[PDB]
Amino acid sequence: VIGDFNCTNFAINDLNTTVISEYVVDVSYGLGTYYILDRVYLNTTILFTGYFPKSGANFRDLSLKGTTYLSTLWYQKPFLSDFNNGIFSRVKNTKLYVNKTLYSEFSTIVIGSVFINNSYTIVVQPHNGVLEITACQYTMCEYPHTICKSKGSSRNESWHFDKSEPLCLFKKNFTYNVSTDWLYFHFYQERGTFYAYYADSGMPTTFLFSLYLGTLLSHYYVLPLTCNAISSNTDNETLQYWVTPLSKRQYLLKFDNRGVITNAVDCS
Ligand SMILES: *[C@@H]1O[C@H](CO)[C@@H](O[C@@H]2O[C@H](CO)[C@@H](O[C@@H]3O[C@H](CO[C@H]4O[C@H](CO)[C@@H](O)[C@H](O)[C@@H]4O)[C@@H](O)[C@H](O[C@H]4O[C@H](CO)[C@@H](O)[C@H](O)[C@@H]4O)[C@@H]3O)[C@H](O)[C@H]2NC(C)=O)[C@H](O)[C@H]1NC(C)=O
Ligand SMILES: CC(=O)N[C@H]1[C@H]([C@H](O)[C@H](O)COC(C)=O)O[C@@](O[C@H](CO)[C@@H](O)[C@@H]2O[C@@](O)(C(=O)O)C[C@H](O)[C@H]2NC(C)=O)(C(=O)O)C[C@@H]1O
Ligand SMILES: *[C@@H]1O[C@H](CO)[C@@H](O[C@@H]2O[C@H](CO)[C@@H](O)[C@H](O)[C@H]2NC(C)=O)[C@H](O)[C@H]1NC(C)=O
Ligand SMILES: *[C@@H]1O[C@H](CO)[C@@H](O)[C@H](O)[C@H]1NC(C)=O
Ligand SMILES: *[C@@H]1O[C@H](CO)[C@@H](O)[C@H](O)[C@H]1NC(C)=O
Ligand SMILES: *[C@@H]1O[C@H](CO)[C@@H](O)[C@H](O)[C@H]1NC(C)=O
Ligand SMILES: *[C@@H]1O[C@H](CO)[C@@H](O)[C@H](O)[C@H]1NC(C)=O
Ligand SMILES: *[C@@H]1O[C@H](CO)[C@@H](O)[C@H](O)[C@H]1NC(C)=O
Ligand SMILES: *[C@@H]1O[C@H](CO)[C@@H](O)[C@H](O)[C@H]1NC(C)=O
Repeated sequence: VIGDFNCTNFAINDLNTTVISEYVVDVSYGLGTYYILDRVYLNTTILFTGYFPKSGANFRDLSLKGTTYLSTLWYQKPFLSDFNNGIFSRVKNTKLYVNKTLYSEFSTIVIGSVFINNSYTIVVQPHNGVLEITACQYTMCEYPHTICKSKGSSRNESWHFDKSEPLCLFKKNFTYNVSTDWLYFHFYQERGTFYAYYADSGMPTTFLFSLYLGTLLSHYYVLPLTCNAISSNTDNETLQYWVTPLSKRQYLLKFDNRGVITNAVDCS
């Protein structure tokens, strides 16, 4: 389980519906890199040491789409994952339509340790072009999940159950371009401080925020999303949430004559 609060018992079973899909990391076009601090470099190559993917390691697609039932197996290893230094995410923006109006959906991610309400859990969740980010003492459910707020779902939303507002270290919103096909994120920790970088356009990410926690983060998990759409019998749309572990590595980076990172090489 995630957390330990019994939020609901509606439509739960133990069915093995899944295999973790895999894809190979290739940083040759700047995927997995980030812009360095407040610096700018022009028409040049730099050797830089940072939190980067291993080139030629795998991405895992951790996204899960449900309709009514939730499998208990979705809330265990290999999905519940060790955080270590951090993770890089490549996220498909699942652009849906209702009455020819566009809506953006993708999987919420949570990062934490015990997920009990005596500890801080980070949550990153989209709301159709608003990205909501929080770090609070949430009472996480045993079986957390989200919903398609656009197309609807056969079940109500529940990933935490706090009746009063929980204590929070952080709460902010960031906009993202709902028209783009891919969002990239780095999440990592150093000396008890969490760091987040993202991009919605291009591949190299840029700094969103950092947050002192003091405690080591140990686990992350990508929430199942429940929807009456997003399947081969209604629209052939799909969720994807690819992740791969970060580590301290040396990269060659190439910056063009307008300061964009166009290419990179992992030096091992
Ligand atoms: C921070 O997070 C913790 C969990 O990590 C929360 O603690 C849990 O809080 C809930 C809600 O108060 C507790 O659930 C209630 O426990 C009562 C006692 O359980 C014993 O008795 C029942 C029989 O009544 C046995 O089956 C059980 O094995 C235990 O021996 C129950 O009496 C309550 O049941 C009643 O309410 C539910 C509500 O849905 C009804 O469905 C039932 O029919 C019944 O009317 C209820 O189950 C839970 O025990 C707490 N867990 C722990 C480990 O402490 C904190 O509440 C949370 N803090 C904040 C501020 O939110
Ligand atoms: C994580 C995962 O495996 N995700 C897949 C999902 C699950 O395996 C399934 O939910 C598990 O179920 C458990 C745990 O019991 O199956 C999906 O495909 C279904 C068929 O497998 C889909 O076509 C549904 O078929 C129905 O016959 C039915 O009820 O399953 C009628 C329903 O209206 C229709 N859903 C719609 C309209 O989206 C789905 O979506 O749910 C595609 C998802 O990628
Ligand atoms: C951040 O974005 C969220 C999601 O849009 C905002 O939350 C909504 O706020 C309105 C007005 O208070 C409520 O009616 C809704 O119920 C809220 N939830 C949702 C899911 O829409 C939030 O107000 C924004 N700002 C901050 C500081 O969090
Ligand atoms: C969860 O809560 C419901 C309602 O109280 C109860 O029927 C069910 O047996 C509970 N399950 C567990 C594992 O506590
Ligand atoms: C689920 O099915 C996959 C693919 O067949 C298999 O690799 C895996 O061991 C199964 N897991 C469980 C829990 O049965
Ligand atoms: C970029 O660098 C190359 C190699 O030194 C040079 O040939 C080219 O003229 C430079 N262009 C600009 C606009 O700096
Ligand atoms: C969803 O919420 C509504 C309103 O409280 C309730 O009538 C319905 O039974 C709930 N369904 C589930 C599966 O939680
Ligand atoms: C949003 O994304 C689309 C597709 O990449 C792009 O054409 C458009 O110019 C972007 N708009 C803004 C305001 O970023
Ligand atoms: C999904 O794509 C397949 C292959 O083209 C097709 O057979 C199927 O009818 C499509 N379903 C929908 C809802 O478009």
